[PDB]
Amino acid sequence: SVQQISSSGGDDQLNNLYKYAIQPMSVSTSFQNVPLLISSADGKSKTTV
Amino acid sequence: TINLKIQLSPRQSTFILNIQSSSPIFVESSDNSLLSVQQISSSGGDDQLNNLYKYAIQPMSVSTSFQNVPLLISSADGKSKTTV
Amino acid sequence: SSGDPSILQVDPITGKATAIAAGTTTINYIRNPSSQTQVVISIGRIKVDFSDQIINNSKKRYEYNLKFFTAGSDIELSQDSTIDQNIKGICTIKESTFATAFFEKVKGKEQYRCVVQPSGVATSSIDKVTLYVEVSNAHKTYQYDT
Amino acid sequence: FATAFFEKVKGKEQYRCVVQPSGVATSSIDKVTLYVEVSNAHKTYQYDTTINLKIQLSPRQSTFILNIQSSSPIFVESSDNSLLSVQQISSSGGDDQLNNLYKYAIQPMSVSTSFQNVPLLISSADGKSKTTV
Repeated sequence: SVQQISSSGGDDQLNNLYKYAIQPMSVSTSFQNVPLLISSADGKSKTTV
Repeated sequence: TINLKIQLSPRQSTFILNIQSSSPIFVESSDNSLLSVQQISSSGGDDQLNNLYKYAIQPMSVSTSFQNVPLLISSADGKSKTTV
Repeated sequence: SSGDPSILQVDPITGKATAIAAGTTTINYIRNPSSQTQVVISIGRIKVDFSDQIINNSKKRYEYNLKFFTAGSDIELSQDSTIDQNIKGICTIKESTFATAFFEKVKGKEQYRCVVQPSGVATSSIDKVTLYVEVSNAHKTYQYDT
Repeated sequence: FATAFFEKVKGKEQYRCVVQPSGVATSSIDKVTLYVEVSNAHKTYQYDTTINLKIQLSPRQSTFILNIQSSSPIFVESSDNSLLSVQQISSSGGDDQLNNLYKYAIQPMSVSTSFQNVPLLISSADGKSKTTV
């Protein structure tokens, strides 16, 4: 599970700081090395976590 | 004793740059004949408690379209420098 | 000796040879037991290797490894310590002032690289950080780029 | 393209320029202007003058692309047009042209006839610079 966190404090927004919560979709199923993806909105710059 | 991108248009001719810092921030245009830059005075104390510096950014004439003119930004320390 | 001194001139004593022309020839050991090696002279490709580097910090150097290949056959050149491939080159950034670059030979090898160093933090006015690389021989009798 | 120096011939009132080149002359050198000053040992006068002076192909790789860089036009030929095809690649992208980079496709004239060490020729349009591949 992946969700964007809404920065309701303006101080976070002035830092240009995007935030995402990252979770297991069930607490009954252990897993390893699943790739989270990250991309810029022009489709160019990318990273895998 | 001594002390030691943005876009604008004919529908949106002003932008507001917000910047957070625990120390004073200078903001400049490299060209003050195509561009206008002014600090906004935060008359509400709520803005001041957020350490939030504010600058209005404008075209110097509505007859002269331009592109990619560098706004400069820097701390009073002189090293935390940025370009927009 | 050389089988063709106009393709490949050699010192009869200290074995040092210089690649003069593109072609194929031999170097021969005249003393008994006598011997030979064929030699072939050809750059026609560059590869840059990224090695998982992305330009996210101005207080880092981004150091990108070069590999060089023949004309027509795309065979990588011998990275051996009895050779100097005599490769000069120029690395720069194009379209963007966000970084500078240079060309570097890894001291004590036939291994070569680009080094890139940023000027600031990326504004959303930057479309690309276009790397450019030339390579040439010591005399510039040719150039090749990417 | 060259360096020069002044020399007095050891044991005579005979004097010379000696010139020594740095490289091969490119098609970008109209002249090699020699300059000569002479004076007495005290320089109570000076007087001077200026005077002019491999590729491999296979059933998995039947085309090679030869790139060549030059500030002047380049002819490229096979010594044998019955074993080999040679064609200039037209650079329809603009960025290619700014690099002075000539491109030639190089191919076997048939996929039924193996061959070895056929000389491709390369020359500058002034006929001075030549190379063989």
